[PDB]
Amino acid sequence: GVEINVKCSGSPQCLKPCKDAGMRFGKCMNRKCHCTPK
Repeated sequence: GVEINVKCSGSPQCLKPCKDAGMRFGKCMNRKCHCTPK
């Protein structure tokens, strides 16, 4: 987690694998899924 390189296309597509990964909420930033850690 903590900014994974997957290259997003929007914040709802980041959400789905970042929340399965183990992070909290999702939020794309600079074409990269950034997420909030614990």
